[PDB]
Amino acid sequence: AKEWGYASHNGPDHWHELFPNAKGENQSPIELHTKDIRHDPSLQPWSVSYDGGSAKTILNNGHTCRVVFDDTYDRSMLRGGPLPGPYRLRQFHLHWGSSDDHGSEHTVDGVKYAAELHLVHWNPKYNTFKEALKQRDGIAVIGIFLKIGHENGEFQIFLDALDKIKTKGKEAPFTKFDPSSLFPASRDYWTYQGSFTTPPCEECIVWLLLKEPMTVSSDQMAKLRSLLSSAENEPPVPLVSNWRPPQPINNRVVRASFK
Ligand SMILES: [Zn+2]
Repeated sequence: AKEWGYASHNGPDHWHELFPNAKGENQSPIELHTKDIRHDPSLQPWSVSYDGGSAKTILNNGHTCRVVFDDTYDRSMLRGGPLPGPYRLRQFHLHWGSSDDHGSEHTVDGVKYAAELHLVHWNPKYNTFKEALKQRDGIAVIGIFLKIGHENGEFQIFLDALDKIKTKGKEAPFTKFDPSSLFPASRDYWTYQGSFTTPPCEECIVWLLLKEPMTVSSDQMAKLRSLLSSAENEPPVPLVSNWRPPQPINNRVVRASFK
């Protein structure tokens, strides 16, 4: 089906075989280089108005842990930034690596973080999420890096639910959670246009990658990387990494919202 993964056999180098978008010219993630980035004084701040009550479920689909929100109407919204209008929060998920010294998808001046949080939104202008996938700005993602430090209390609440989704196919209720609670102090961001870092890798994403990383504990990162990609009874298989290697920037330009 959508069969894919991050192993050498089913991994990123092979995704284009079944998912031809993977080989596109506007793929993500990318390496950011500050020598190649300027402050764009025209970039506006962004804001969110999330309803914690819009949270619905948490699930393990075999290649990440995802929280899903009610996006049947304009409930939890993201606005401003380089966006043409308000976008609906649909879900958030994470990428991680096998140890703390890597795991992020994007990198900044060569630096890699322990993980990357992606909050996925879409533009109601396009009617549905599925149709939004066919527009270069259909989806808007808030990318947040995760760095090692002190335990994050807000992140802990999320981690406390992982026990319910240890294996692939597991899905459990997850309500009353405002993921804005995870955001760092600064709303400073970089932006550029790219794709999903997972198949089918549609080129429909406006990236709002935050300058400041959220901090979590090494211990929390261990919990995050304790999930399995196998189902309740099978041969336990660890899901220890799910980050995609950097793709060609081509002629795209990343912009900074901050001086
Ligand atoms: Zn992602």
